[PDB]
Amino acid sequence: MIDVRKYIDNAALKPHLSEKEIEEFVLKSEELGIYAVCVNPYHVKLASSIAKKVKVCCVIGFPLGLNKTSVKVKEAVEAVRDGAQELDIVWNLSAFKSEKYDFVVEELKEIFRETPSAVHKVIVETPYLNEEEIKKAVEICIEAGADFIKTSTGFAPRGTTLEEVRLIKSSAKGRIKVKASGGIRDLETAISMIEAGADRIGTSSGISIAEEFLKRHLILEHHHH
Amino acid sequence: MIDVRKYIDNAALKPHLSEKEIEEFVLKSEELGIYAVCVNPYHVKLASSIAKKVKVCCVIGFPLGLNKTSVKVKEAVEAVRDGAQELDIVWNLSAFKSEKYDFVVEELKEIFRETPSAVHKVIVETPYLNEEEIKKAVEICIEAGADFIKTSTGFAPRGTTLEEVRLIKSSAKGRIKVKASGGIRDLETAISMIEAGADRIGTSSGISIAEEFLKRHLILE
Repeated sequence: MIDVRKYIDNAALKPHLSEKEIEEFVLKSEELGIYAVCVNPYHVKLASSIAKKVKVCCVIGFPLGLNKTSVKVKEAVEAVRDGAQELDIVWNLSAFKSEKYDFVVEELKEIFRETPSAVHKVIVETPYLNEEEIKKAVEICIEAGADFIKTSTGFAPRGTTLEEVRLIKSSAKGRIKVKASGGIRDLETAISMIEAGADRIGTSSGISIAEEFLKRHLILEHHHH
Repeated sequence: MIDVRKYIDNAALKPHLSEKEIEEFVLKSEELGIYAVCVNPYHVKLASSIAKKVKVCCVIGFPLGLNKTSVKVKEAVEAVRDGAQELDIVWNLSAFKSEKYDFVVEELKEIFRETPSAVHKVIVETPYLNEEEIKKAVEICIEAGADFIKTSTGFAPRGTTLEEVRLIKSSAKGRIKVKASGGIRDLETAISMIEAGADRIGTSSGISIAEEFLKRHLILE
């Protein structure tokens, strides 16, 4: 009976989307009581102008995370100046893979300190990580002082798994929140991810999921009868 | 075959690639005589530090093109300083779709002017455009003064087709060059794309293609 809407970060990140489409996307989400909307930097100002109660989240160095630190910082800074309340920042996976852990932590710390007012979520790209790397990823995000660790950008051949979220939840030990995203297109999946540890859910199907929840809540029993 | 290596922009853009792999990629491409390597901003310094004859290309605002103009500018400038000789810039498709053509042209013009020493290629993302939008795309790239109009980006449900290349070439009518990319995995395809009008080939399988070219040459003669 989980109110999934409050966990949803509805994403409208497709490049072919018009500004009008972004506007109505933000409106529908607000109407459905969805917690937040995730958009690309170009759409931050627009989203914040339309949004009333819905939080405005902006993707930084998305989706590849291979922009220079200075560029990620500028993008993070400008995102907040355009009205961003939350930042889903893609870390530098190549540096991580090259074992430049300090560089990864410092890039995140620098981006965070230049944007103290926003909630910081670090996308670590779990579909490219094995168990050990995920444990390291968690320690990196915690050392960086992130509020959340986001599993995936969606730009991968595999969606996030329940195993991945369960592991992150266990490794975290309550010192960081978890955002499950990537391949989540329905209510049952969103619910399972939350039950597995997710504190927030990333999806581009937030409207459909929110409606399916509404339908079930209106029709099926579960209250006090 | 008409030496396809001179047309190849070998791309190494997956984020899971370590810096050791990027180095090996650039080295291998160099040994095979590939025209250029295409990398993300972070890898430009590394790529240029090992590249001898291969040209260094950097993707800007890649692959979504929805970054602010200001950041795309900074990214482009930083790329040049790191050693980039060519820049493959993703235009703002949202703005395009919203009919903000002037915005789109102006963003590109601005990026180009801050990096006058680099070859400028505009990725228009053809898999998200119909025939009419492709023709408008061509007129935008020409108006912006780009050297090449690039088809895909690689992150799309479909690659480029011979029909798209033929279309772009005829619409261009010698006013801009064409770089075909997206789904080009082998020599046969690379050759057909060039025959269709491609002046450059964007591919992540450049090593395989160049090797196939050498093998055919050495085995046939």
